[PDB]
Amino acid sequence: AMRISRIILXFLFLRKK
Repeated sequence: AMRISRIILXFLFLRKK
């Protein structure tokens, strides 16, 4: 499902959020 822009989200809830 175009998981290319959900790892930079999949990084967001991972940055500290």
